[PDB]
Amino acid sequence: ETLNGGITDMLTELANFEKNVSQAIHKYNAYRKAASVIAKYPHKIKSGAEAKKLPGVGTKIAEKIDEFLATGKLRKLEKIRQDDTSSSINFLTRVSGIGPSAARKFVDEGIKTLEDLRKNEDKLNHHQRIGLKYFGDFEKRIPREEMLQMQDIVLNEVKKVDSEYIATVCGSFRRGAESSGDMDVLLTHPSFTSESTKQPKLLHQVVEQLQKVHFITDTLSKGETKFMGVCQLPSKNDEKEYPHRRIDIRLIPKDQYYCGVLYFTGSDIFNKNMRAHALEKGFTINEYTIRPLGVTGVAGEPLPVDSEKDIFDYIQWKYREPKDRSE
DNA sequence: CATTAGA
DNA sequence: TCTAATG
Ligand SMILES: [K+]
Ligand SMILES: [K+]
Repeated sequence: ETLNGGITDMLTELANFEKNVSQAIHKYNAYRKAASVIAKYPHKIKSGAEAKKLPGVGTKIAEKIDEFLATGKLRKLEKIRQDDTSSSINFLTRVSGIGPSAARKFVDEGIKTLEDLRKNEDKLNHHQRIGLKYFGDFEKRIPREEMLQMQDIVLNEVKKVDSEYIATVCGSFRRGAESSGDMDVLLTHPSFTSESTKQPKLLHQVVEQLQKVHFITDTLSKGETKFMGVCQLPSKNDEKEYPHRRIDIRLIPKDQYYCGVLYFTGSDIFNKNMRAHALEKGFTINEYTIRPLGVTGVAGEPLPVDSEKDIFDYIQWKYREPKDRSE
């Protein structure tokens, strides 16, 4: 957590690189397990050699460890850090809709900047054009104070369209968080569960509402169960307009709501932790259900859930307010 | 880890 | 169809 920290940081820097700038999925996967294992190790690694006794720790890596232990640096790391191409990749990647593959290609063509990207909108797809368009706004945090005004509008049209819907704004927002990155709305309907052959409209209806009123301004991607867009709080009585925000709305079989909701509410650790416990408590949890364990090794059969509580009950735990679902 | 765009 | 990008 801190005794092996530099090594873990150097290492991830190393990996992240192979992965993006190069297409070394392997080296990349290598750096990570190592970074991973060196991270658990209970003592201060004093040399490659010592490191080396580890699993995943090759001669290539141990070598890196000495140079880093020896001198507080690493050339390779220094060289990469300097590398204009590699840097360019790292950058274009911040555009929404540009992932490594497009970054490389773009650089290849000589588009290494925001401005480059502009001159060439034509070389970009709708998602990328949008991500381009709101490069700033998308990088900006979402103050809870706004999170509350957005949730508010959302639940209102939801309800307007059909009173039968149930929406929940998940994430750190739901767990308290002073600010968030984007909003995550989990949606559901009774008239939609596991079997009941969809109702694509179910999703459409609402997206259409939100738009109708200018809450939704763009569409990054609209499917029949997952809509990914951009929204904006009505810019008041002037002098202050609001930054464009990313929003994701997703349909869900009413019979799977609470688990999904449970889950997406995190935290990553609270989850993992609760989950680890359901195992002891003779269960299995995951994004959609909760199944009882059968001694033979495994088992099936989804227990029925009507609330975040059912799940709790089941593993015989203390209901934890989202607020304190931190870990 | 599953859903969407796209070519 | 595959492959990329998001979350
Ligand atoms: K080893
Ligand atoms: K990106």
